[PDB]
Amino acid sequence: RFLKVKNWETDVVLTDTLHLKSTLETGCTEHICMGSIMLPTKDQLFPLAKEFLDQYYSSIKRFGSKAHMDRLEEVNKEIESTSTYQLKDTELIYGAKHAWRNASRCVGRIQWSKLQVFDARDCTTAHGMFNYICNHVKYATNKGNLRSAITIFPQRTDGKHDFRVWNSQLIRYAGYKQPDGSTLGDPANVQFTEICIQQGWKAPRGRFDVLPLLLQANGNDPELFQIPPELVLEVPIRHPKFDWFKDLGLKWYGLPAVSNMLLEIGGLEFSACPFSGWYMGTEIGVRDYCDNSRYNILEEVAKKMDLDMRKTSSLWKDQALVEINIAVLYSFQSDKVTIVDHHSATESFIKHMENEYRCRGGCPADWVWIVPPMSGSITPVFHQEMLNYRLTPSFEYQPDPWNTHVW
Amino acid sequence: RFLKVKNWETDVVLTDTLHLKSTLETGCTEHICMGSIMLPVRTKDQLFPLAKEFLDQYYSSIKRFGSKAHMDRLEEVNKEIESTSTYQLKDTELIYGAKHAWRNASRCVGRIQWSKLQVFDARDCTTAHGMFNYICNHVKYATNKGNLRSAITIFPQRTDGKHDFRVWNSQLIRYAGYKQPDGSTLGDPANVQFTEICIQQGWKAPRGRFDVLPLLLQANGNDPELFQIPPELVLEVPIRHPKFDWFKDLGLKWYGLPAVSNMLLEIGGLEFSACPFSGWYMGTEIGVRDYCDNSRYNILEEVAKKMDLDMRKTSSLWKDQALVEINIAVLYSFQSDKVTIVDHHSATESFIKHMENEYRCRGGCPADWVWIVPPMSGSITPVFHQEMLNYRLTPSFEYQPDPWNTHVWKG
Ligand code: HEM
Ligand code: HEM
Ligand SMILES: Fc1cccc(CCCNCc2ccnc(-n3ccnc3)n2)c1
Ligand SMILES: Fc1cccc(CCCNCc2ccnc(-n3ccnc3)n2)c1
Ligand SMILES: C[C@H](O)[C@H](O)[C@H]1CNc2nc(N)[nH]c(=O)c2N1
Ligand SMILES: C[C@H](O)[C@H](O)[C@H]1CNc2nc(N)[nH]c(=O)c2N1
Ligand SMILES: [Zn+2]
Repeated sequence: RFLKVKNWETDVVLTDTLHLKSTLETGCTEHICMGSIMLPTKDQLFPLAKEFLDQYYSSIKRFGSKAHMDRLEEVNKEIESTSTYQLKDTELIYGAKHAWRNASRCVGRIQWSKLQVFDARDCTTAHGMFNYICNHVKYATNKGNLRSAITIFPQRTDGKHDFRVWNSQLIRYAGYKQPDGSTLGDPANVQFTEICIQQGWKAPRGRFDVLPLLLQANGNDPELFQIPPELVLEVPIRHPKFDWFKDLGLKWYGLPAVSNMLLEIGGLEFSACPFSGWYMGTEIGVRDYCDNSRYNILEEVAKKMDLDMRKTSSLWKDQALVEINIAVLYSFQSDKVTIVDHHSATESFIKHMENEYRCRGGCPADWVWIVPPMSGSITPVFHQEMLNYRLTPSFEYQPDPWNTHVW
Repeated sequence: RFLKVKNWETDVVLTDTLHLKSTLETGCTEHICMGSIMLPVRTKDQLFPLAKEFLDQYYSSIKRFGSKAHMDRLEEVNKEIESTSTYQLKDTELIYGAKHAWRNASRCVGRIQWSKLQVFDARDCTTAHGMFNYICNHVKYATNKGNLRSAITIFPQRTDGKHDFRVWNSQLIRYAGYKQPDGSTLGDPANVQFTEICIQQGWKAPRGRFDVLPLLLQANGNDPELFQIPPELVLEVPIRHPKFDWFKDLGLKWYGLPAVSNMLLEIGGLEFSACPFSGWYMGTEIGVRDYCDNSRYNILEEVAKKMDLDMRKTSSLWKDQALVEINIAVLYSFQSDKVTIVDHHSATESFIKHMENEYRCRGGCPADWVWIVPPMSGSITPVFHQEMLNYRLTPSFEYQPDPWNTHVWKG
């Protein structure tokens, strides 16, 4: 019931008690750990509401107060008659920040409390959704000095009138499969691209074509909009030593913005709730560029560096990997766009973990996702034991809309 | 209940039925995953189920299940337990046992090799001098002049837990660490505690950076005793770099034989508290962990200095840059001296092939992702992208408290 976590590099030991408030289930049992699986009513709703308001009022040191009880009273009256309820602005802001505080896979949470929340609960059409999105984009980008943000569309009601952004990120490159057999652009988005096309996009069939938003308001069929090109800040990728690197033709976008998740606050589900912060270098250099089923550029880069590609034991992949990643960080920094390296970012998260241990009594964390996908054991998080559990409010995954949407 | 795992790079889906035979706990619940936590005298009562269980598997594997030979063996072990309270394994069962414990070891990336394991039965051993002699033969046979061979040596099982055989070293071969009065450490910081024990026990420490430690051996519950492995039996490799000539001048070497001496082998309820096993190194255990952990030799600084990297800001990735070089140097040194070693690309690829095979033949392969994924270049190895189920099968290797915490001193 009172669990310990040890850092094997510093012997610091922390006691986790927050896990005792674990609301949701893990996937794991005593018989089987699922630690590495990517994805494992009026009655229901009032307890969720109560648990949330309870934390809310606790956080502002008004727990058990007249104002606390009146709010419970009030939400309760509202569910009873209306079968749902609405969050006070303040509660919505606290909900969103805590959804982020609680994301056990996010290395960037030392930042959790400076989230800028944009309430779009008055939005009613896709055209409004488009407008709210562009403002989020522009506000967050901030000419390269990026700032965290979330934009929250109306909550689910009867599930026939959902708001959804069909893109998985606000900004992503398209993907086109050739007769030639291979793939042009991002193989991650091949399917979504086809939906853009079957829904009418005029794709320019290039390697780095920013996708159009496919927006769905109030259960309606989704509609297409291009993001003002001038709002999509991009970085050309150069190397500070290899002059030939620029010839590889590589750019990435500055603004990482997840748009397919579902935000759950005290029982309510915001199914369109795009959020954004800023990149840790490896996300692009290691994952986007080098994943075999992504841009997969390792072999091309290794060749330019003239490494012995005959045998895996030369570590040519490893050499190239490092250079690619130096070139990402370098390019963002030169163009003055916010980026964090995996050393600095994992070290922040260790400071953050202790804070949270000390102030909250814990910090749910998923080691499989927090350890960077290169140089693992030389970042501190590698030596850090982590307990993973599910707290609410939370961001959750949800099925891709082309499987659910009744046309 | 079927369970599916997915590879996110290739889209292969596998189906695990094996986890259905899992008995031991994991440390997780529906409300907590302890997947990144390093760590989680037996009655008649418990013992027969565990024996029966094991012997049904043994007999299945040899296609003799339900044979007269199967029945009689149950019969025999049965009587033996309630009369002597324990029992003795046949040779073939001990072998099968040892093999399966490796096969079941979810944190071992080397398991494609599980069926080629040389088992040495030291169950007739009775003294520490006998243990030393057994261990020497193991080192020499496994080393095989650099052409390394997997092996394990099995000392007698626990009885009342007052008579245990233990190897006090955590590995048969490892380097001394010496904390200095100024606060620094000479040699391997990981072994400072054990080193002090050895000194206290009578070892004259040379006090250099790469001093092979004396074996410290306990037989039959007795206080343990110091022996030096004959240096001629200890294969070592000097570390140099194919292109950097200043690399040799760092003074690095490592030993060739990775040999775990501190674990507990459980087979049909029997506990073998001394059971050193050895394979061959994946390059990263040395290049990444031993050399580059901050809590170990911690050489990144000095290596990056010599490559004259920009060390003023971590976003140079000078750490990552030195790290590749060191690992290249290790793989190159070993290969050049014809001492067996495997790089992490090659090791993880073989492991994926093993794991698929296991699903097809055995209906599963328990695997610990946190441990299987290498500690550099995680995502450019195919294991990163592999979903794994982790669960505990017997026979298995278990952890056990360090013997100096538990041993009753005789005097
Ligand atoms: C401030 C800079 C931020 C950094 C450096 C950062 C870093 C990361 C990283 C590296 C991951 C793993 C994602 C991957 O490998 O695809 C991640 C996941 C995540 N982050 Fe962040 N993050 C930041 C901001 C935010 C914000 C503003 C939110 C929400 C308001 C958020 C919520 C999450 C969630 C929910 C995940 C898990 C996503 C999933 O399961 O696919 N993060 N973060
Ligand atoms: C044949 C060559 C082998 C290779 C390349 C290999 C590779 C590895 C590696 C890299 C680890 C993680 C090491 C660490 O980080 O401490 C490991 C762990 C392990 N291996 Fe092997 N292994 C081999 C042979 C064996 C053998 C012969 C056995 C037993 C018969 C074995 C049983 C284990 C066990 C039980 C662990 C887990 C150790 C722990 O929990 O501390 N391996 N193996
Ligand atoms: F194919 C998949 C199915 C489900 C999850 C997956 C991994 C999530 C990848 N997206 C996470 C992501 C992407 C960009 N940016 C962020 N981000 C930005 C700030 N914090 C997180 N996060 C792949
Ligand atoms: F400080 C610690 C406490 C508990 C475990 C730890 C790491 C396990 C290190 N031993 C694993 C190891 C070492 C050498 N060789 C092998 N090996 C050989 C074959 N299979 C594994 N394994 C550190
Ligand atoms: C199978 C495994 O769960 C999967 O590859 C995970 C591993 N760790 C990860 N870690 C991060 N940060 N992001 C990811 O997408 C993944 N993928
Ligand atoms: C806390 C964490 O579990 C610990 O650092 C683990 C992580 N993965 C590992 N993986 C291997 N192979 N060996 C290790 O010692 C560790 N250490
Ligand atoms: Zn688990």
